Amino acid sequence: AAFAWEDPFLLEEQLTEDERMIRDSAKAFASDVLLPRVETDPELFHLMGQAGLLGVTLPEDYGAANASYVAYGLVAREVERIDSGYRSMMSVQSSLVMYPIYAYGSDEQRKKYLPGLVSGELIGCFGLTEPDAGSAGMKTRAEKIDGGYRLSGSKMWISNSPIADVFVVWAKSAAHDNAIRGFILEKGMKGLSAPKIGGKSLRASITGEIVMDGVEVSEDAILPNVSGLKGPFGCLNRARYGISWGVLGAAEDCWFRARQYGLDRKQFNKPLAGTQLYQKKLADMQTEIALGIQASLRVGRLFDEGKMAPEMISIVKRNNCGKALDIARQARDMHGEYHVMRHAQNLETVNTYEGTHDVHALILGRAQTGIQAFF
Amino acid sequence: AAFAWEDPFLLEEQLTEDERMIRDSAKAFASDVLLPRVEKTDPELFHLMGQAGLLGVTLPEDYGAANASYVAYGLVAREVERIDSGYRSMMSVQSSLVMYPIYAYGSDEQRKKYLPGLVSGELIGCFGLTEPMKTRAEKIDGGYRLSGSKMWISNSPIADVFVVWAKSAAHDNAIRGFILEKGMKGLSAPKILRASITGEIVMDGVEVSEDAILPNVSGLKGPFGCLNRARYGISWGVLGAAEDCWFRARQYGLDRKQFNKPLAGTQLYQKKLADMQTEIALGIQASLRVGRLFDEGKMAPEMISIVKRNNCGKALDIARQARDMHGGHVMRHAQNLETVNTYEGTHDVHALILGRAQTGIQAFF
Amino acid sequence: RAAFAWEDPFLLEEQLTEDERMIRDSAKAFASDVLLPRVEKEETTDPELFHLMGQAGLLGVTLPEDYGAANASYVAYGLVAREVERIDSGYRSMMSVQSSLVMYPIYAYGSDEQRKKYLPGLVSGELIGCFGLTEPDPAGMKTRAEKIDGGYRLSGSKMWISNSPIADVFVVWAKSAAHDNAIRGFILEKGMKGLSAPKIGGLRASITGEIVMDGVEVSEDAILPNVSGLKGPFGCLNRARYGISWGVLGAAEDCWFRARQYGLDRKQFNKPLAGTQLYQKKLADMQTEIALGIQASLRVGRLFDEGKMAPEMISIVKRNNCGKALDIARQARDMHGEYHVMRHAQNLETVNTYEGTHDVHALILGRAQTGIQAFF
Amino acid sequence: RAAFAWEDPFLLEEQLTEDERMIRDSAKAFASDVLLPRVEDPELFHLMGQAGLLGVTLPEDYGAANASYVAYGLVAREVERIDSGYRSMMSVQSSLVMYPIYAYGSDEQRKKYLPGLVSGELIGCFGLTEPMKTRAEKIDGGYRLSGSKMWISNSPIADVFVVWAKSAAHDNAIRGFILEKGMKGLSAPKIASITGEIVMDGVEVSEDAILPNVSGLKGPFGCLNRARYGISWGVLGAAEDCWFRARQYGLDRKQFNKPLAGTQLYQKKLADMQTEIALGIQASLRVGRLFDEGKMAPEMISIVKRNNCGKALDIARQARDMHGYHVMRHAQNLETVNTYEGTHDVHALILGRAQTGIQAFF
Repeated sequence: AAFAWEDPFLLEEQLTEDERMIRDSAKAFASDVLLPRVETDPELFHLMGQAGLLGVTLPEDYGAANASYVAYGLVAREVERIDSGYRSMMSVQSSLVMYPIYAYGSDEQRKKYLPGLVSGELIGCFGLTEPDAGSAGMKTRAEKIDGGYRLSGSKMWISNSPIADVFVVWAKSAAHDNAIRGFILEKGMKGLSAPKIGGKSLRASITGEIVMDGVEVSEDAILPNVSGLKGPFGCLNRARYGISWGVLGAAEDCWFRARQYGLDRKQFNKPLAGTQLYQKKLADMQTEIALGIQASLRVGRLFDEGKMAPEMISIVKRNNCGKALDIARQARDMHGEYHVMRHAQNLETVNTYEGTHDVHALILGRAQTGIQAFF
Repeated sequence: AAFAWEDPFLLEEQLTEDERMIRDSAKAFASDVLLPRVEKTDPELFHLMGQAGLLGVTLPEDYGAANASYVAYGLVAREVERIDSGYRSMMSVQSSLVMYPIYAYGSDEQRKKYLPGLVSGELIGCFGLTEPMKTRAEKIDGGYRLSGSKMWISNSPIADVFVVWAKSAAHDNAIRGFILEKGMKGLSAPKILRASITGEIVMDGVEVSEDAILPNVSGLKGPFGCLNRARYGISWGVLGAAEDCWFRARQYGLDRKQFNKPLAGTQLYQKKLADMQTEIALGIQASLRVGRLFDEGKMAPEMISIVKRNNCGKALDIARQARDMHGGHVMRHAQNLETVNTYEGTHDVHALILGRAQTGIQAFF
Repeated sequence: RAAFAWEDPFLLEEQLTEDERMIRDSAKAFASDVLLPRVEKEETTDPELFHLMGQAGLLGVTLPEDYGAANASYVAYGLVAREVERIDSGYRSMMSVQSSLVMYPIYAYGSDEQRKKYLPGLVSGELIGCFGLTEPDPAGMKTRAEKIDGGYRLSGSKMWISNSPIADVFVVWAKSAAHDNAIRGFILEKGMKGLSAPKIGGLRASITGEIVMDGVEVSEDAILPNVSGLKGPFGCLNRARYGISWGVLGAAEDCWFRARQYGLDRKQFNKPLAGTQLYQKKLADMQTEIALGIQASLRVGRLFDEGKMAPEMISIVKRNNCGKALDIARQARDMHGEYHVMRHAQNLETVNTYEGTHDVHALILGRAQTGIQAFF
Repeated sequence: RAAFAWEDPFLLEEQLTEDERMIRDSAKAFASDVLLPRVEDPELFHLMGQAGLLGVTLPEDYGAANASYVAYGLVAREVERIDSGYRSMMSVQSSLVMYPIYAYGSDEQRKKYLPGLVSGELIGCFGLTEPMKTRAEKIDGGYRLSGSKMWISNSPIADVFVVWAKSAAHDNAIRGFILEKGMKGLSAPKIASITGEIVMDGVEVSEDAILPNVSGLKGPFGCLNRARYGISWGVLGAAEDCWFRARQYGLDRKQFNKPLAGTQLYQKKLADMQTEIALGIQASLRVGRLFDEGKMAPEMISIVKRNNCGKALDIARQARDMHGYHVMRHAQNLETVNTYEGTHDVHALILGRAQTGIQAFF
């Protein structure tokens, strides 16, 4: 019976036609547009959007693909296959910016921003973390004023803020009894600045601040349909879901390169991949990627059924980032060449962010036992 | 949203209603019948399993079988090995190594004669392949004469039915399957995990009629199909033992105090619990997918190497980790899984199978 | 090229004194001639084996010749454990208890009267001893010693005590009322009136029990004069753990050698198992980890003799060597895709657990680096 | 009770001689004054040489320190503690160039070349690996060498070239030859150190350019054996640096109002780092002592090179993963170091063959 080593459990037959088509467009884009680059740009967002690869889960009313969370996962996978930096562009734009505008925003808000964000003509950022640390009891405040709000505070380490047109900012809103509310800020607004931050960590990325020096907005700039940490965390959860898929694509790329390198490199008149030690490693890569894909797929399906719980995402994010990083390192060690080293460097960064390996462990730990072990 | 830590990915909602019933049935049996035995080798236990309807669950209702999925076969293995691997081992042999070749490769006569007795558990089978192949079957007037000795055969000393593989001279020395019965002349089966017995199959010119050969299979493909199905069952079964270990380690950690805090309130303990949950959840989705592929008629043996190698390894790691968490049933499971990781076949052999399927080069020698 | 012994990669043999090598050969002869025939035939308590070890001179090797002890180094003590656990952990456990938990405190903390009375019999193995610290509940110890006219009266219950039911000599730790409830050591004997040692319900050559003291009255000379506080018993434990760090290397080596020899004898595809890359890599790890473990235990042994041992050192070798040894026995077990490997592997699981777990020793080391306790 | 130094658990300090401790402290001061500002150049060879850190095991007759192999290791450790590139400079210069000149060379070859290599006024490189095809034809009054070596560390800045070639008339036996920068057929195009080729287009040398006291792979292998030994010591230095950084970082960053290093998970990792580093140090130390006793066997080097490179790389990786600049640098360095001079698996198969008598390479 037929066995596809590159697709052990036949993912291909678990996908809809739309999912396969949308992945194909993602793969063509990655090979034709992303790959030549790897062998930060606002035009690259516009290219991604025009390819229809931004906010794929959003309604056609905004020029989106109206696709499943599974399809979103497939897209991340095809893109991070090229580079995690490119996948990161999509995590921010789609899960951190368009999702909260769509899910928590008004129809006026949906109509103004989403079409521009989907196309990549508008660039967005997500302002939650503040200079203090990872400490949430945030200091950014939104004072109620005649006809709206006045925002004061600083967001720090914000992805794409120095090139953002759209700012989704979380702040304790006076007038909501200090509840955390989401606000949409635009680039030209008075007292709003997004300075870049120094230092070299991923490709195609830029980090900066959001400085709000008494930024005045009307009342329709607040996101009406959400309150509390539930809001930003919903975004983070969806980003992590996409990441759990993306790292599988980079993992695969390392696996395929490790395999091909071992077929191409000869020693004692046989390919390296003709030896047990080498084959054993290829077998472990194949296995872990196959397990990871089935888990993320399952989570995507639950997403679409509306039965996703954030703890599920902790499992696939922690497992897949861990396993993908291990695969990238093993692939690296099997050589001695560049692309495998690049994915590996990327995955070290990816494994760190959006909750560390150990933090997701303790989240799952608390969910099993009812006891928190964070402190 | 609701989260079930014991079923993170909601396996319960991926199963058919038929699958849910058979699992509930398997769960009731393991609890009402198996667990008391282990907590307080038997031909009567076969009859009990058969009477509970848990043997050859994938077989047609024509033989008194459940006519269920390969997924349902896995769920049964999982509920049974949850008590002990020995009880699951009984099923592996009977269902996948004995009933499967008789049904899949056999004639209507052979199906009608043997399967009902095997399904009910009134009849016991064994699988004769491995030797100390040299076993040969000479063509004789009106049938065959079998000579040779099979070794390390599960349940052979208590078996009524013998599925024996032999090079048939009447075919171009090709590997054929033959059904031998306990009362036959040249046939003897000397004895050599819980509820298990191994022995030999000694054939001193055992003469059988022409109706005793399985007509519809030839070559190593025949016995291999049986092993593959047994390995599929095992990949599901070890997850049940894995779960039992995970659940016990969790509960022990809630019950046992150290420094006026439960063990399970500590980071090191929780990380280990998180790993258990993760690997079992990954292993289940994998076995489930392979099971679904079985039913679609799309199983490739290399798929089984993936889930068998992975789930046996990860299940062994979990049982080992759970054992170490009992510092100061888990010992039973942990010891059992060490045996299970070893047989049909080892971790490294399945790795080299996958290695060869990826590269086109065999690395066994 | 230059000579290489795969069986001894770093030439331990040239790091040992002649006396250390002689006592090891002695331990090795005892293990093969007396212990090895036993493991090949289990759940039987046999008090005479203590006498056999003692007569072979393997009990209290670090102790003075005045008691008939070998007056050997702590390195030699380690070598003996290794030669002994190589056969079975239970037999090494006999010596840990007898030498480090019973003879060490009587010798180190006891009077000359106590040294003279108890040590010679314990060295020869005519007396069996046990060590009483742990209670069902070590600072909030409930076992107490009331001051009474002419001595002490001990009452309380010790739990999980090795060899207590076959023991003649009892080293018991208790809160002494007359010493403002400070923890003191007492030597109790088998015949005393309120003393019993019931076996507990449910390793080889090991027997566990309680020490029940129902008002056991002893004279004033039964207390260990030269020690107070937990420093005392903790000092005995540390020496036992040092011995284990060596011992597990013996069981690990036994597994390493059996996995190697099995791979040479068993053929597959008309080639030896040990001719394949995967099998040899496993052999490579065993050799590597055993050789590191030995240099570590040896160094600590040398620091013991210089009087420069610190307990954290022992946490390092005990945790590492128990862990690495268990992994070797497991890998050896799994490579036998049979009886002796399986026996060692089961033993090392228990050994890894007792006398401080892997995680416990990590947090001891963690605390020693950071000054922050992470236990609770 | 007795004192415990978590930074030095088995008291390495008390296992070293006075000379070894002094040479270590001198190496440490050098690395700190000179190397550390750089990580935060042909002249750098001269600086190292003036510090007396090149060819540390060699006789004082060449201006060398005449120290032990333990000291050589200690120096590598202090140097790689800053950066692996700088240790690699010493590995080549000391073990791949000066050693074969000293061990396999004529007295004339020693007197001519060694003082300059010791001082760092001369730079050497080691020519064995190719893209054996390099040959040395017998010619009237000497030899003619033809071929190209690739991935040779420091070849484009080298004054001295130790090249191995199949020498016709020996017959095609591997012999060692000393080549100089100014020579006719010699060119070294480039491809914290620098690699290039050694292109030999019929380079003609006299009969005194051959290393007389060696033949066969024993020659080049003795050199690699010594470099790898140095490496097994050096990576322990990058490893410690990562460990100390991980610890100090865990003490400095608070989370949930407690330092990270106050948690069990963080502490377990520190215990693993501490433990593996202590084991690696005791091993490399034992091997150094065996070198000095003249009892080194190459399989010993396989054990420590493979183990310490593997274990240091894991420590570096774990340290990086714990930083939720210098740790990232070491980690990238150690991955290359674990790759070169024999991979982990090759040393496993080297040890495997020595146990079984069976080769599993093919």
